[PDB]
Amino acid sequence: SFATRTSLAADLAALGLAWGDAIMVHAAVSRVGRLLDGPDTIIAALRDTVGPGGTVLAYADWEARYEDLVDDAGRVPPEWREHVPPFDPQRSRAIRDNGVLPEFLRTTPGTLRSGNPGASLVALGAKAEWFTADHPLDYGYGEGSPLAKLVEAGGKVLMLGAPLDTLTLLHHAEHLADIPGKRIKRIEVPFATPTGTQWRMIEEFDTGDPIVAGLAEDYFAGIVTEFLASGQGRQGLIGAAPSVLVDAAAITAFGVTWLEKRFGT
Amino acid sequence: SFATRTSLAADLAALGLAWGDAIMVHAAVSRVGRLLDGPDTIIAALRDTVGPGGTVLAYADWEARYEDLVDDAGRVPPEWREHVPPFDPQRSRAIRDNGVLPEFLRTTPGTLRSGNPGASLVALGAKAEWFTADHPLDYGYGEGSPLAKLVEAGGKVLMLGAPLDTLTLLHHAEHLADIPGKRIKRIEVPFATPTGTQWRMIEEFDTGDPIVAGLAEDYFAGIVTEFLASGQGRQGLIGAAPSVLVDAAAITAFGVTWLEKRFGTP
Ligand SMILES: CC(C)(COP(=O)(O)OP(=O)(O)OC[C@H]1O[C@@H](n2cnc3c(N)ncnc32)[C@H](O)[C@@H]1OP(=O)(O)O)[C@@H](O)C(=O)NCCC(=O)NCCS
Ligand SMILES: CC(C)(COP(=O)(O)OP(=O)(O)OC[C@H]1O[C@@H](n2cnc3c(N)ncnc32)[C@H](O)[C@@H]1OP(=O)(O)O)[C@@H](O)C(=O)NCCC(=O)NCCS
Ligand SMILES: NC[C@@H]1O[C@H](O[C@H]2[C@@H](O)[C@H](O[C@@H]3[C@@H](O)[C@H](N)C[C@H](N)[C@H]3O[C@H]3O[C@H](CN)[C@@H](O)[C@H](O)[C@H]3N)O[C@@H]2CO)[C@H](N)[C@@H](O)[C@@H]1O
Ligand SMILES: NC[C@@H]1O[C@H](O[C@H]2[C@@H](O)[C@H](O[C@@H]3[C@@H](O)[C@H](N)C[C@H](N)[C@H]3O[C@H]3O[C@H](CN)[C@@H](O)[C@H](O)[C@H]3N)O[C@@H]2CO)[C@H](N)[C@@H](O)[C@@H]1O
Repeated sequence: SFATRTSLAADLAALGLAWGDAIMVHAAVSRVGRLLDGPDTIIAALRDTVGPGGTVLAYADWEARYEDLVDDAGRVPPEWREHVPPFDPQRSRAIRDNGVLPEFLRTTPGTLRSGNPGASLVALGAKAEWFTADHPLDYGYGEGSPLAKLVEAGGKVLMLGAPLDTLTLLHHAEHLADIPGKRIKRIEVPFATPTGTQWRMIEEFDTGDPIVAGLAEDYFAGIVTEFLASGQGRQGLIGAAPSVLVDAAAITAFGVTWLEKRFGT
Repeated sequence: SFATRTSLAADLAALGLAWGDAIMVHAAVSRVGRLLDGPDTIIAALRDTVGPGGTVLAYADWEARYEDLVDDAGRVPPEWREHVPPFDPQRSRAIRDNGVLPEFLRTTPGTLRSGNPGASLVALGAKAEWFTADHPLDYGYGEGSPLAKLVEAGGKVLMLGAPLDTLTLLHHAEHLADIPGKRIKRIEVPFATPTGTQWRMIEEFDTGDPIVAGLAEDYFAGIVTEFLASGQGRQGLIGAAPSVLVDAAAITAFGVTWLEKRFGTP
């Protein structure tokens, strides 16, 4: 009853994961079953399937609970400024909400982490250095982001037992969509620097809620569901977890058209 | 209401943690309260209290589920041998049973991890290399082990909200105790090599149960309780967690004498 890196790789190949793919994974490890090496079995299986020319990616985000202390302009009060732990791409943990896997991937020797804290991705493999390079600090889900590079690279996204609304790539569709009423987030971010802490104001479309009013919180799952229903994407089991595999460029264009059809002109 | 690295260091100083100390920590991080930097707040506070001359240590162990497959001699079935992930001191996770802190410390840049998988410790600070170097693979809780070095260096053990029965150092007292009937655990451990997996049999006194028959599972808690009752050690709050701080040499000698009184003949 032990799932192994060999058995999971066979499940991944049957689902459609291909040699040389850049694969981004959102996993609910508790639904995969008994794993011989725990969550690292999934990372090893993904690397075995894509090979040294492929890349394994996950959404890291940043564990930064100082967000509760900020005012309405997103500023940290001066009495708290020197206590907020600054962002270090090599030492800052991945956010706990994303699950154990993004942190397990981040601490795998050889994995790189991009510089935009809230929008940061981890990448391990051939194009990891390119995926994590030059992440724009403002609107880090847009044109120069790792998510845009995932579309650029013809990559794929694997929902490994995770609820479909956790597909981070659809925030990149939210960014691109020509629709009105886009919600905006502004927050002060501390950055670790060799000379001390450097504060910077960050502006981006708010990803803590749907980009526009009139949408349910988990509305991403409805887009993925309709994307599967249109005959695109693949569904199957990875271990014991019902999983979904989608093409990054196709789902992004679907999401952009989905938003621009319902909202705006 | 956010526990911070400055506030936790103040709690640690009030408990007795001193500049330059080598401190081994057993933590129940959920009891510390709301932390501004999560579990890393505790690690940063410990480093701030001991300073650059001090060292922060935790019991890492090893997350290795293949023990369920072993036969009656502790041997791995041949059809499973090449599938068991081998031990890598830099890549093998800390065991999940020990809590989030040992894994967070292990993955902090600057931390080293010793080579005995089941008994491995992590160390961060001045003596991290000395604490984790040349960990004997057999009887990895005895002579020349990181636990013996913690005693050698006059280090301390911090129970940060953790149950007193998780004090790993008392396994070093179990090893040293001159008592009969000591149970021995022997199991196959895979070691990572460039050429594949290298299997080795590991022999040690069994630390999954009391060293001798007739003892309760949490009997370590009884030793610390009696150790505190004798007027030794310090008690206090670290954040919101009731904590205990003890001298590594004192608790070890207390534990050895405790076992040699109940069991063993002069
Ligand atoms: C939130 C979410 C992760 C919860 O699902 P989950 O399976 O319960 O959480 P995890 O993915 O961390 O998997 C937990 C399993 O991993 C294993 N695990 C967790 N920590 C472990 C550790 N230190 N050591 C070994 N194994 C561990 C365990 O098997 C655990 O199962 P258990 O708690 O039942 O014993 C999932 O619903 C989800 O949304 N995933 C997508 C995340 C994402 O990418 N989000 C983007 C922003 S929304
Ligand atoms: C078993 C034991 C760890 C359980 O105590 P615990 O506090 O509930 O578990 P942890 O120490 O891992 O800390 C949990 C807290 O850490 C935080 N945490 C856990 N994972 C986190 C993550 N990825 N990111 C940020 N914070 C995290 C959370 O605050 C979590 O609280 P929550 O799970 O209620 O939300 C504790 O009782 C114990 O025995 N500690 C000593 C273990 C030891 O060293 N044993 C050696 C021989 S037995
Ligand atoms: N949900 C209501 C809103 O939540 C905000 O905080 C939210 C925010 O920190 C964080 O949101 C994070 C963002 O950061 C990150 N950049 C992308 C990520 N997908 C998103 O995640 C959130 O949206 C997903 C749906 N795609 C959900 O699956 C997920 O459970 C949820 N945490 O989770 C918190 C709660 O979801 C604010 N508190 C406030 O704007 C309002 O309360
Ligand atoms: N206790 C009963 C026995 O437990 C064994 O497994 C045990 C073993 O793998 C493992 O034991 C681990 C050892 O590894 C490790 N080298 C030191 C560590 N202190 C110890 O931990 C154990 O003993 C502590 C008390 N010091 C307890 O606080 C802790 O809850 C317990 N997990 O946890 C399991 C539960 O203790 C066997 N299943 C079987 O021989 C029998 O059931």
